[PDB]
Amino acid sequence: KQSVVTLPVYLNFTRADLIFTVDFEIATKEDPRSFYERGVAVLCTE
Repeated sequence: KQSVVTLPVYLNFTRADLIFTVDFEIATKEDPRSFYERGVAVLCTE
């Protein structure tokens, strides 16, 4: 019920279908700005 990086989850590689969102913990020296710029996401099928 109750930094941090949020990543979309897509069903296939084309990223045309969004299922749900996942919040991940970022490492010490990494950058959420870079993570958002690089288009990091989660795919269900590949």
